[PDB]
Amino acid sequence: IHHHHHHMITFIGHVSKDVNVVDGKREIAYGGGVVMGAITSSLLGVKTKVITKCTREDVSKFSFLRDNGVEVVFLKSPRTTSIENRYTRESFLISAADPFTESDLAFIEGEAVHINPLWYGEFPEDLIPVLRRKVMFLSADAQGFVRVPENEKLVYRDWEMKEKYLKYLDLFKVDSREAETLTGTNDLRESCRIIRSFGAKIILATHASGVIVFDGNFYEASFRSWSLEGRTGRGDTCTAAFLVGFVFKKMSIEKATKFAAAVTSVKMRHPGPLRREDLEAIS
Repeated sequence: IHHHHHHMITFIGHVSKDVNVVDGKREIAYGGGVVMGAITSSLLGVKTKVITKCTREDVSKFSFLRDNGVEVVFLKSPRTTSIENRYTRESFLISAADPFTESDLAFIEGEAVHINPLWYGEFPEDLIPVLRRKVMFLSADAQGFVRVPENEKLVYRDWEMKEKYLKYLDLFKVDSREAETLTGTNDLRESCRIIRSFGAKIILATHASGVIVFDGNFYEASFRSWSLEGRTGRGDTCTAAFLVGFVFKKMSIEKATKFAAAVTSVKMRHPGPLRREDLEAIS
């Protein structure tokens, strides 16, 4: 049964009960960055596994993954992560599932692993070198290292030990807010230069209209959505599509960048994750 499939990806991250509150009204969604990413890679034709944590009670509320062929390991936790977005936007970590540990890493499978955390502390930075030993292609999302809970409010703080750990990642993903926090500039291109100087050999940077990938040179592609509703999940969709194109389909870095943008645009035509009905529109 296990470790017969190198041609696969594992995402590690907490699923989440997300609560959006817009001028009074509460709206509950089940997701967390891993859900969006894993559905994307699966639908794109890469066998996908997720390692997450939540309560036993909440397992069924995240059945969408398994109802789509994604293998999920729901590790035990007395709490489920829950984030309240109060809308400029403030986010609050109402509840936090337990952090990942070294023994949780035993469940990884495949040639690639994406560290996809929601808050700083979820995936301890000292597990990065450990995971590096086990996996051929290792990527992470900056959100897990710069979004720090301070009395439940999630605030952007620099990743103090970034220069110790960035060298162990084949790819590091940042959005616009995270990039300035790490670099001190809003020039996203210069942020890529700086972050590369801290040790990241490939950087994928998303902004509101597109993606910029940097390996010493820049590769850019734009994307579009139909409506506001379509934009949520943009970053995770783009990251996963890039990993599929680059690692699994063996596209050049340029073609993978364009592929990632195209996948993100087709998904942004509607709310929620990429659908089977969308795949036709990618090319």
